Amino acid sequence: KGSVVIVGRINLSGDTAYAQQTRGEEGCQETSQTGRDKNQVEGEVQIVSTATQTFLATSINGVLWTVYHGAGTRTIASPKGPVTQMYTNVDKDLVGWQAPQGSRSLTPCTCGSSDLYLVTRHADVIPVRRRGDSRGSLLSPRPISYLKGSSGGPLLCPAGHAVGIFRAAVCTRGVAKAVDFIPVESLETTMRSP
Ligand SMILES: C=C[C@@H]1C[C@]1(NC(=O)[C@@H]1C[C@@H](Oc2ncc(OC)c3ccc(Cl)cc23)CN1C(=O)[C@@H](NC(=O)OC(C)(C)C)C(C)(C)C)C(=O)NS(=O)(=O)C1CC1
Ligand SMILES: [Zn+2]
Repeated sequence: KGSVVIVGRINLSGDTAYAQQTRGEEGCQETSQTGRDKNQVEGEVQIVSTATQTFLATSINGVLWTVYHGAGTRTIASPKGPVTQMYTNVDKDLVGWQAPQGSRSLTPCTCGSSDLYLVTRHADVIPVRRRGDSRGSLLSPRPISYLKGSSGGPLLCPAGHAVGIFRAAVCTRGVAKAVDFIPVESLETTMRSP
């Protein structure tokens, strides 16, 4: 198992949502085997990779969360060496490490908002109608190809709180009609329990 490596970040703190790439696909492999990543971290959302796949990770409650079908059991690279996971729920498809220094956590939502926004690896923010605990409809249906590489990113309410973590797409003939996410309350349950 190599280490998960941060190769970029998305910021959600300004008047503008943007991505910024931090590591080429050559420093990634090196960082991955040694698990030592000296690069400074910033942002609420990290763009991360394993050997051939890239996806997202989201900071909430001082934990950097992502999807299990992404990270696996893997450590994540840090300035001090490889970081072992603090939380791992396979049934939930959930992984988390302690948030790296410089990673600002999103606050978990308490609004009850039904209007949501998905953040893509492209710092695109996409309108979503919450239809259940862990589902939301896309106002604009997008092709599946469009959403690939964005799992582990946040679903946000209109006040920019975290409602949950994008996990799977509900897809019909190559089109994404809706999204399934891990509710932010399941993250909190995961945090409280041995
Ligand atoms: C289009 C972009 C979507 C968000 C995306 N995620 C996916 O591809 C997910 C992965 C897999 O689901 C799950 N795996 C493991 C689990 O635990 C170990 C799960 C435990 C509970 C549940 Cl919910 C799902 C789980 C299948 N899947 C689908 O989305 C599938 N959809 C799906 O399963 O939808 C339903 C849930 C509605 C059936 C399908 C392939 C058919 C779209 C992604 O981008 N990943 S990635 O490319 O970044 C690269 C790894 C990081
Ligand atoms: Zn909210």
